[PDB]
Amino acid sequence: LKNAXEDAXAELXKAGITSDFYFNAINKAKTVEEVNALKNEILKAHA
Repeated sequence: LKNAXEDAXAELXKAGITSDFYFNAINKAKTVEEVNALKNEILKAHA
């Protein structure tokens, strides 16, 4: 059910990101909207 953590996790694993700020933002993100926003932004930026 709550896969939006491991999705945003594995995707940023695949994208090759290891930046502490975005990791903190992603894991601190309590709402999935933030997760989608952060992930889609940085993923598109590192696609």
